[PDB]
Amino acid sequence: APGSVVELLGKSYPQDDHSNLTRKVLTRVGRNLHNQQHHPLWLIKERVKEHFYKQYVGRFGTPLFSVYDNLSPVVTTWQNFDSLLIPADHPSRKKGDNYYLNRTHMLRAHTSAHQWDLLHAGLDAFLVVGDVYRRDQIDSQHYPIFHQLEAVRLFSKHELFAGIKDGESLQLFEQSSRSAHKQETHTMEAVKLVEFDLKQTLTRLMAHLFGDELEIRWVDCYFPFTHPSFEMEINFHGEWLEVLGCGVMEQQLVNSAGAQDRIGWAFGLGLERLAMILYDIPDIRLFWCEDERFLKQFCVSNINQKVKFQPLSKYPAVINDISFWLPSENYAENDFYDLVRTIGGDLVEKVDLIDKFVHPKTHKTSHCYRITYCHMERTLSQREVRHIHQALQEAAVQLLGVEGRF
Ligand SMILES: N[C@@H](Cc1ccccc1)C(=O)O
Repeated sequence: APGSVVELLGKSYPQDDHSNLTRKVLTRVGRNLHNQQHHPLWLIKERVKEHFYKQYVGRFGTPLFSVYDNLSPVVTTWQNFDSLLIPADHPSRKKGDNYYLNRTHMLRAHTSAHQWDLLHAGLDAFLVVGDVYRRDQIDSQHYPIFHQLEAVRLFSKHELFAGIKDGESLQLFEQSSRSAHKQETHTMEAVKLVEFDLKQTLTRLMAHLFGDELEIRWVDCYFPFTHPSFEMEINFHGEWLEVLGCGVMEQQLVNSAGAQDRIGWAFGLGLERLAMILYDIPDIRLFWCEDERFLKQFCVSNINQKVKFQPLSKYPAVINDISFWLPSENYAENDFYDLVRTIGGDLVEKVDLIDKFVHPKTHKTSHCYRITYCHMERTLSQREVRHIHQALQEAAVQLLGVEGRF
């Protein structure tokens, strides 16, 4: 029966109460833009690889980062969440925000879903590069599929302290208390040196990519799988924008994988955000077009070329509002955004939820959304926008159970 199973790459996934993949999102699996020669996301991947191969120093010799850029994005919820100490009630698990094949399997929402497995295989240094998947809003800075680069680097005790003359007393581990600055089983000596290595390598990487005009800052933050943790923000177009999260790996995670004689750092870089800043790319949909006007601008002889995408003129937009009554107590905005992606695809530039109200006589909730139809590569005709918008109205009633207003 329709809707009972999803098949992907030869495997079958029975559908249940968690299942929420759209056909549209599934058609993106395997595209692997980060492996497409000359693609801007591939360019960033290659430049990061070169950084660690040529410009990262280790006191015992540079670790050698093995690179995994072709792992299937289908993961278990154990890989994506439990292995990273993400609590069962954590909002990052909500059905509204993740593409679940079912209660047990999902499309990975982050490349951190592979940390535990690669640590458990015994690696001390690795990169993971891949497409990741999240349910989210529609605008020029958000897409249901994007790409991350994960890095993990572990140190042994004498490796971390190798530059210290009287360092035989120094330890990685102790039994004390957790503070804002360190985990309960880490010494402050070890945390300071791991943090220094992590921030130094990331600063050097960004300085190479952007030059020394770059304005960056570190923001103290929280993740369940690192502590202390930071985000790096870059000041771009007058605002501070996060480009990566990182930190000192939680020792329970590292110990659980079998590396109890190691302390580590890890980071996760958003490739599209970096590429949009670095290359003057104004809209995330451009990564997904095959327009030779776009792809030819990144075919460079040296991966370190300072290319500046020259954008096309903006084409005219058609703006249409759409309003409906929500079903009785079963609806997420992201269900509508998924349907917009399904029907309108890359014709849709942005969707804003403008108005919401409750009607007293019926107790129903009305939403009104504003849809900006504007294509990156061509002028949309009024007629074709009308036909797409009509299809959207009809699909919302049929599939989401809404009752149309206008
Ligand atoms: N996985 C985190 C980023 C991260 C990776 C590794 C360590 C810390 C943070 C994210 O997707 O936002």
